[PDB]
Formats: sequence, structure tokens, C-alpha cells
Amino acid sequence: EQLSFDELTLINLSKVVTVNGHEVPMRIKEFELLWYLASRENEVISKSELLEKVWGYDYYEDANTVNVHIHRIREKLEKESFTTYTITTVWGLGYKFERS
Repeated sequence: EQLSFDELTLINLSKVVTVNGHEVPMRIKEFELLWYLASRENEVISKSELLEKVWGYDYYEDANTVNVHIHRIREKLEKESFTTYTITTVWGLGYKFERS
């Protein structure tokens, strides 16, 4: 389907992210993680949950893999000057996609 938030839009079917119509390409886990959050605008999510759904129940890499990918997405967005929304780190609690 489709998700948009001002200049930004997310197309699941193709795993494409665009800002002002310009593709900001992203690896699949980055897109899928951002989709998850933006489907749930304004909800706080736990790293645990994020990793569980996005990377797998089984996923066994020992990293701040979620918290590395959040930063990655934010970098990518801010590069293209999208600011109106963001992922907010809610310390101790999880991650939030909402308006800046």
C-alpha cells in the first residue's frame, strides 16, 4: 500500500522510499523497520518488538541492531531534508514515529 507524511511516502509493494518524489534507497531491513513504525504513528515501540517482527523471532545477532538502524534511517531522511517527522528515541522505552 501507501503511506505518506508530507514530502515522504512509503510504498510497501516495492519497498521504495521517496522524499519529494526522489527515491532515497534503503536496505530492506531499514525500509521494513520504518514501515513498521510509521504504520503506527505516535506509538512507542520496544526494541524487543521491533526486532521480533522486523528481524525475526529467531534473529540472533548480538547488536544494537534496531538502534543502529534507527540512526541509519534518520541519517537518510535528514540528508534529503525531511524533518517534519522523525523517529523519536524514547529512552528506556522504545521508538516513536511522529511529527517533529
